[PDB]
Amino acid sequence: YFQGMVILTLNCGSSSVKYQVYDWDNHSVLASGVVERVTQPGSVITHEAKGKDKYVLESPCPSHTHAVELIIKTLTDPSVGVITDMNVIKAVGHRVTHGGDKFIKSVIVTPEILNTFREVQDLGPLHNPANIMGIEAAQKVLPNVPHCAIIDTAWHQTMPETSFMYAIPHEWYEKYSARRYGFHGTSFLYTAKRAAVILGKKPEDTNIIIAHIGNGASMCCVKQGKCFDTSMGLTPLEGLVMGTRSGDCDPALPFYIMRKTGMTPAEMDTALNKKSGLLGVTGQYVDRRDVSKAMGEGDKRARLAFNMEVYRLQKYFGAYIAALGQKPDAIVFTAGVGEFGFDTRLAVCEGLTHLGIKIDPKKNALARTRNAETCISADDSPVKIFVIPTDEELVMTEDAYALMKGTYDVHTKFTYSFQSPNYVNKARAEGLKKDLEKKPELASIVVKIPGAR
Amino acid sequence: YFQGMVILTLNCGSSSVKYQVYDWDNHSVLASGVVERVTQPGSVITHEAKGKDKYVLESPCPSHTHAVELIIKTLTDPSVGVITDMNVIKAVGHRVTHGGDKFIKSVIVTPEILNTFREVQDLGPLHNPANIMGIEAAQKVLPNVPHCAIIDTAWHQTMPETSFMYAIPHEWYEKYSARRYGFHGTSFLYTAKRAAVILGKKPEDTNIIIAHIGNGASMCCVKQGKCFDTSMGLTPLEGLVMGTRSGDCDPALPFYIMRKTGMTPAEMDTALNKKSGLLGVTGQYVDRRDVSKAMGEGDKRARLAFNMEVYRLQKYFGAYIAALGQKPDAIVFTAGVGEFGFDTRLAVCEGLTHLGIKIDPKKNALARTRNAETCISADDSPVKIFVIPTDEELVMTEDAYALMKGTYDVHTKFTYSFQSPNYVNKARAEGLKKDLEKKPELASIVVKIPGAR
Repeated sequence: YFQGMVILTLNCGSSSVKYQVYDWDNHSVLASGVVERVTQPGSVITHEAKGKDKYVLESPCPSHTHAVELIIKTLTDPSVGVITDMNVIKAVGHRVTHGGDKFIKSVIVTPEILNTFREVQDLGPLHNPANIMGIEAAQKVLPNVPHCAIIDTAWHQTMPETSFMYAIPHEWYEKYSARRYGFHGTSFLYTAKRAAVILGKKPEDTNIIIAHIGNGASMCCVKQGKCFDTSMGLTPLEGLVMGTRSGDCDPALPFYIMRKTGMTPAEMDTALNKKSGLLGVTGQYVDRRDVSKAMGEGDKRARLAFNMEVYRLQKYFGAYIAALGQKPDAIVFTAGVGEFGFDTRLAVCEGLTHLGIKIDPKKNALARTRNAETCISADDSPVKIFVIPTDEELVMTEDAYALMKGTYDVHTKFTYSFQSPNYVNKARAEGLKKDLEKKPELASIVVKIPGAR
Repeated sequence: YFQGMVILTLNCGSSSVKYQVYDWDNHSVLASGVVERVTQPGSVITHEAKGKDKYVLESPCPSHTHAVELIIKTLTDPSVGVITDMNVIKAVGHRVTHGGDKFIKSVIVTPEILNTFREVQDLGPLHNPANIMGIEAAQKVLPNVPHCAIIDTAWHQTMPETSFMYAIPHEWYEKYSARRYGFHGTSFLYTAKRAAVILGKKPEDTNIIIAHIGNGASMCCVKQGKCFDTSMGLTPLEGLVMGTRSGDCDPALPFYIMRKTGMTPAEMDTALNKKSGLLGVTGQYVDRRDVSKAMGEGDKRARLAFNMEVYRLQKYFGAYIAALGQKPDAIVFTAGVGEFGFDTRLAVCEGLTHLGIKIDPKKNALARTRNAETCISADDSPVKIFVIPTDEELVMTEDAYALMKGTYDVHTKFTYSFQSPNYVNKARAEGLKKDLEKKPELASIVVKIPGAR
C-alpha cells in the first residue's frame, strides 16, 4: 500500500528523546523508541520496529540535534529501519508541556509561535526548555515539513475562572498569569472521547471523571464533554500522590522545612518534585508495582503509601462528583496504574459505593492489560467504571496530520478518528489476541461499543 | 447566689488580648472584651459587662502583662466591673494555637509543659509566641490559680496517619514533625457535640461534616464522633478560601511568584496569609458581608470571590462525604459566615443535591442569627443541614473548670455540659427572645432536641 503518509511524534526531555512513527494511511505504528542520555556521556538509542527484535546502539548525542539525527538515521536504515527515506515523514508532532493561557489548541510552529512559547517558558521551567530544544533540533533535521506543538495544558483551557483562579492577589494573575493550568491534556482528550464512544453519547452530553494514574498522576472533571476542573496546578506538582511528587500540601510546609534545613527554592522545588510522593513516603520505591509488592511483604511504609494514594483518589473523586453537580456517567482509570493497578482501583472504588461507584471485584481483577478497554463496574452500578488505556501519541499524530491537512481545530469543533465506534488500535488488537489465549475470561469485560459494526 | 466559681478565658495575639469571664455555678457570661494595640501606642480596652453599656478606656500596655493587669483592674472596678476581687477567678483558660503532636488534650500549665510548648513553637510561628506570652503574663497577675492551655490542634489528634501524612520525605515527619494538624479545634469539638445532641445520637455513632466559616475557615470530617480529616494543614494556611489566606494552592506557585517578584519566604508567607483569600481576589474586601454587598452592586471581582468560596466548599464537602465512606448524618455550618451567610449556604448546598444535601430556601433565609441552633434542610433531605452557632469560649471555660476539678480528659472519655439535651446558653436564649419579636417565623426552624424536657 501507499506508505508515504507518515507522522513522526517526539517528546523531548532534558536528557532524552522519545519517538513514535505512525503510518496514517495504513493506521499502524511502524516503530517507537527512545534516545537516552542525550547531552550526556553514553547516549544510546533503543529502537522497536514493528515485528522486529529490539535494536540498541550507543552513539554520542551531545545535543538534541544529534539525537534527532540518530533517530532519523535509525529509521531509514536498510536493515533495522522502517521508512525508505526521511521524506516519507510528512509532519512532526512535538510535545510541549506548558502553553500558559496563550495556547488553547495545537499549532504549527512558526518563529512567532516560538517567540510566544518563550513568553510562557517560566510557567513550565522544568519541561518547556527541552521541549523547545527538541522543536529547534527537529526543524534543522527535517526542514521541509510542518512541526506542530501539541500542548499538555491546552485541553484544560476550557476551565472556567471559578475553577482556574487561585485565591491570591489578583495582580499575580494579571501580571504573571498565575492560575491553575493542569497537564496530561492529550491523555484526557483521548480517554474522554473514548469514554463518550463507549457510552454511546455525543461528547458534549458526557459528564465523566478521569484519573490518569501514571508516574505523574492527575484527575480531570469533564463536564458536558469539556474540562471543568483538574488536579494539577500552575505546575505538575499539585494534586494526587505521584511517584516522586508530593501533590497537595500546605503551601506553608515547604517554607517551614526550608527554615529547618537551609534549602533554597530551587532545592525545595526539587525535593517536592523528585524526592516526595511514593518515594518520599516509602524511602525507596517509585513504581506502584514495587509499593504493592512491598506492602504484601509487610513493609509498613509501603502500606501507608498505598493507602495515602487510595485516600487522595477517593477525596478527589468525591470533590469532582460534587463539582459536576450530578452523578457522573462514568469514572475512567488510565495510564499504567489505572490500567494495571487492580488493588488501587478496588480500594478506591470500595470507598465510593455510597456515591454510586460499585466495582465488580471479579471484573476488576481481569482488567490487567494495556490491550483492551474494559468495563469493571457491577452490572447495576449507577456510575460506570471503565479502564481505557490511553494513547497520547495518537492525539499528537492526528493533530499533526490535521494541522498539515488544514482541518484541525479545538476539540469542541473537531472530530477525531478515535471518536468512531469502529476505531481500532491495530497493535492492541494483536496484543489482545495473545492476552485472550492466556486469560480467555478477559473477553467478558471488553467494552461493547454502541453502533460498532 | 454563690458567685465564687468564676473562670477567666484569654486569647492573646501579638497586639491584642481577648477575654471572657464565665460564672460556672450561675451558668452565665459576666463580661467579655478586648485590649487592642497591646505593645503599641494607644492601647485600649473595650469591656462589655452583662446588662451594661460598653466601657472603653485608653491605658498604655507596652506588654501583655500590662494588658492582663488592665483587664483585672477593669473586672474588679466598683462601677464597671463584674467581680468583687481577683480571687473570685478560680482558673484561667488560655488559647494555644499549636500543640504539634505533643498535646492531645488540654493541660494545666507547668514549667515543664511550657518547655514542651517551646519545642513546638516553630510549627505555629505566627501564633504560639503571643499565646505563650499571654500565659506568662497571666501567671504573674494571677499566680494562685491553675492556668490551662486549650489547644486549637488537639481535637484533630485523632486523625489516622493516612489522613495526616503528607506525601513528602518521611524524614521530614520523623525529624521535624511535618504533618497535617488542623485548627478551629474548640469550635469543631463544641459543634460536633451539639450536632450529636440535636441528632439524638451518642457522639461515637455520629458521622458529620462541619464547616467553620469565619475569617479563617476550615472543614472537619467527623467519623464515629472523632476528627478523621480536616482542611487546614501544618499551619492554618491550607484548605478553604479565607478572608486573607489563600487556602489550597499549588505548592510551587509561591516559588514561581518569588522568582517573578524578589520576595523571600517570610514575605511570601505574609502575602499568602494576609493579602490573599477574598482580599486578594477582590483587591479590597475581607468581610463576606462586603463581598456579598459588592456582588449585588455588580462588582465582578466580588462575584468571582463569592463563587470561588462556594466552589471550594462544594469540593471539600464532596471529598469528605467520600472520606466518610457513607452518607453523613448531617452537615453543619458555623462561625460568622456559617451563621449569617445565607447566600453562601444556598449556593453550596444547591450544588450538592445529588449527594443527599437538600436545603430548604425558606428555612435557610430565616437562619440569620447567632442566638439559635436551626435546621435548614428540607424535611426529607437525606442529609440534615444544621446551623449551630459555635462557642469556643465555653470549651475553654469547661476545660479549665474540669482540669481544676481533676475530671478532665480527652473528649472520647469525657462528657461536656453541652452534651446534655437540656443545656441552655442563657445569653443566647435572651437574644433569641428579641429575634423572635422581630421575626416570629424563626421559631419554626429552631432545632427540636430529642430528650429535651
